[PDB]
Amino acid sequence: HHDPLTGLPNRLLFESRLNHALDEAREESRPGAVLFIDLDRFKHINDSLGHPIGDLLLKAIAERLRDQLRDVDTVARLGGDEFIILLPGLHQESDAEHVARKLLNAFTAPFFFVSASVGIALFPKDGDDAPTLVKNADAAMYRAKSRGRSRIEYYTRELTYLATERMALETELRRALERDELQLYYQPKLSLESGLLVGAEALVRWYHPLFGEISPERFIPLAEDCGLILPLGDWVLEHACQQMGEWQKLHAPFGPLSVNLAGAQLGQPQLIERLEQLLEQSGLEPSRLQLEITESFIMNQTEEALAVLHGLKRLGVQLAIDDFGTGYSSLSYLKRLPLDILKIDKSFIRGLPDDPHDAAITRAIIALGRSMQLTVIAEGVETEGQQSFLTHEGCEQIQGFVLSPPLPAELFASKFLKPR
Amino acid sequence: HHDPLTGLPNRLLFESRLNHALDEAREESRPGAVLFIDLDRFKHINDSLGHPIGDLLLKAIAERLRDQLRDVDTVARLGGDEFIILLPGLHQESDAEHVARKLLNAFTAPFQADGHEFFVSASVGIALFPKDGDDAPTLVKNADAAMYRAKSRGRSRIEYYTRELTYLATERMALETELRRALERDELQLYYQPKLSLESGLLVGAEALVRWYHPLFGEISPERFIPLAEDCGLILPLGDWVLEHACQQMGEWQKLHAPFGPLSVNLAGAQLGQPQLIERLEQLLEQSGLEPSRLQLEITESFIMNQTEEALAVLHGLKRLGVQLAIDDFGTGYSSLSYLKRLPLDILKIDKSFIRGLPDDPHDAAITRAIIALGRSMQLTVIAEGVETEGQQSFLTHEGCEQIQGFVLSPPLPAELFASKFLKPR
Ligand SMILES: Nc1nc2c(ncn2[C@@H]2O[C@H](COP(=O)(O)OP(=O)(O)OP(=O)(O)O)[C@@H](O)[C@H]2O)c(=O)[nH]1
Ligand SMILES: Nc1nc2c(ncn2[C@@H]2O[C@H](COP(=O)(O)OP(=O)(O)OP(=O)(O)O)[C@@H](O)[C@H]2O)c(=O)[nH]1
Ligand SMILES: [Ca+2]
Ligand SMILES: [Ca+2]
Ligand SMILES: [Ca+2]
Ligand SMILES: [Ca+2]
Ligand SMILES: [Ca+2]
Repeated sequence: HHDPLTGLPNRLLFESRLNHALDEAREESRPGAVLFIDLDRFKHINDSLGHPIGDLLLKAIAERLRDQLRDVDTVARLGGDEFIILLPGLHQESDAEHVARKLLNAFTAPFFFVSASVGIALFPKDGDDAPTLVKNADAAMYRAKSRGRSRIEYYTRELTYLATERMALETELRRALERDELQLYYQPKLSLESGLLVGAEALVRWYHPLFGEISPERFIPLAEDCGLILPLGDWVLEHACQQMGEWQKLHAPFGPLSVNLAGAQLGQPQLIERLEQLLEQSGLEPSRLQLEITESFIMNQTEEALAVLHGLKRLGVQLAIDDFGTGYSSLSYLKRLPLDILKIDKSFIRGLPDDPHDAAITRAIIALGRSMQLTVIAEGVETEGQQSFLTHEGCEQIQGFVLSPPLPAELFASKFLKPR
Repeated sequence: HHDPLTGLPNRLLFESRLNHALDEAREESRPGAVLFIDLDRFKHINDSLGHPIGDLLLKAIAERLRDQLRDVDTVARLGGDEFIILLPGLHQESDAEHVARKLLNAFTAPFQADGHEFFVSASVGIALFPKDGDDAPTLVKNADAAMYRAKSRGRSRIEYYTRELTYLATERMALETELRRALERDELQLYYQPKLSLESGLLVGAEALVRWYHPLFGEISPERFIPLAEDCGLILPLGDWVLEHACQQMGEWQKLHAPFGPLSVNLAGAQLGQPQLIERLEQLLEQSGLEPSRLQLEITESFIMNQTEEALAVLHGLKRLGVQLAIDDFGTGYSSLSYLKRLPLDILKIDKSFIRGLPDDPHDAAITRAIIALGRSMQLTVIAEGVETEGQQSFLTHEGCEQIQGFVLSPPLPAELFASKFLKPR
């Protein structure tokens, strides 16, 4: 009746408790919460460290989850790396919030560091029976996966379908290449000192007849999830290289071409040798290619990236840290990284210049970047006012809608490139 | 001859069965084991659920351990929340390890008391015979020490005996009593370290640092006795003592000498958890006739970046009083630039690790140069800590570091000596 490994109640027992909780709810109009907790990227840990460590980490997390709740509450392992939590007898519906953060914050400390995404389903608001509530909380949890990770999300009518949609995309992504469904769009970069074009970024567009245009931000995670990141990443790299190689012949220089590089790709053994090859074929000087690695990966409290990163520098490729400013980071480790560029996350820029918090952190990032001799570029710049603000504050480069949204090669060349 | 409540054999009966086993062990030349099991944080269980439940829990625990062992094996209640176990016949010492874990995993599942089920844990010490002793008392003693070791190296764990374990266990107990006494007899002492400004060259304040000398043990370092306090629940009493005395002295100094900057005091993580902190702090200031502006509370980064929603609201409350807030040991590990701004900080203290390498080390320079730029941008009074050499102070000045603190200025001084060395008349 209890999970042997963790000693926690099983799915069955839980649903018995939830029923009593539901009776309690309708008898004494006292709302409740069902939280679904799934661990962030646990396979990589099982492979990286082996079951021995895994089975242990689960026991540890189990305990720490219990130590965060009251005796009235219930914590169960639902199977796999998934814990379902029952908060009955909430005085107010908003209480589930404070208890959610506690649970999420239990993971901030170490155990070996792991993370988890939480989905909240309130009752009876979001369901009046066990299967429905469990099903919804899960759907919420998936939305936390959808929106980055290591976060909590609430259930909303729509996001049950959004969850099953993402699942569908994973299988279709396998056919993406066979069908001519992948494209590269290009976005210009602007330096504020001068008024000149200083480079561009390649973005991956995936089209599907059922689901329409899929966004790059949502595309890569999917490719990672279904283990196609390598094959797809290679396709993206090569086509980026090809495009730059072509432009070098039919158009005047505008700087380097930028591309997102997934951690999984950084983990490959033949990457550096692969890139050499690709750069040679297109007749490209290595520095003409810029690889963007997202901060959250680099700052996973495990400096496994250094080794490879230096190789890429010895190759001559430019390295940029992407989506910087959010979450946790290490200043010590930030300097040890051979980076040329630091990209300011959109979130902080979208608020410029009105919001003082965003403005405050933008300055901090700007000043931090110059101290560590890194070129600072702001991404998501949407208004002339933001550009002006960033210009005074001494941001070096901008990228976003003020200049141009992503464009197809032809339109991009047509609009921004000159002859030579 | 049996524990009434649990139905388990008491220590007298256990002793005879241990003695008999020892006899067989000598002749037959066979190894054995005595295991000491002490429930983990069971006081909290009684506090939150009450004896009636705790008794049922003990009864439940006792019965589950019984099931985990052979017939030749015997489980006994030594007394309180402590159980003791004997493994008479072992093929080899390796076998004891195996049996120890069995008993651990028995605490994995929760235990059933009335309607509910609660999880309890335990620490386990192991003593082998005749390796670790050939008589009952020393085997129990040594097995107990290992339990205390398991108790100190963490919990819900197992530990084997080692020659040095007994002393460590007693010392830890002694230091507790001595701390408890010192705290209760005002036998701790505050030392004071000056802070200088590089922008001017005049005093900018001072830090109050807790010291503890004991003739029998000598100077007990804070690194040693603060965890002790945290472990045996004396940190709240300690922090309160530190605050009051830190205030008193400053107040007294407000009258006697002239204003020389504010006084900084470290605020342990748990002190922030105190619900009455703000109420209590205000009184402390009022009593000493100290403007809140005169007092600064230093809080370690590692803790503040681990903070919750309850912590940020308090930090505001502390500012509402007018006291200054400072982030201590800054830049070492992983932190959040986003969360750093939302804090109403006034001061930023650069960790001693980055400043002790100045200026020869290239990395430590880059980071120190970064932290200054960071603090400046956020409008935070940046201050170097642990400044030892002149070359280090030089560097910090050419790199725009506002304030400074360390041996280069002066080591922590006793009150009289401080007042006589850095303090001028009202
Ligand atoms: N060590 C251990 N691993 C388990 C256990 N149960 C499930 N897992 C692992 O948990 C992983 C589940 O991964 P998913 O939830 O599919 O995806 P993920 O790798 O966690 O990454 P996300 O998609 O971010 O959740 C699998 O690799 C399982 O082998 C267990 O009892 N012990
Ligand atoms: N209900 C009940 N409680 C008992 C009995 N005997 C001892 N206890 C409790 O067991 C607790 C023993 O606490 P300690 O061993 O001093 O420390 P702890 O709180 O267990 O924490 P540790 O440092 O991990 O041992 C006390 O709070 C006692 O009240 C008993 O017969 N019945
Ligand atoms: Ca998972
Ligand atoms: Ca899962
Ligand atoms: Ca990017
Ligand atoms: Ca105990
Ligand atoms: Ca300090």
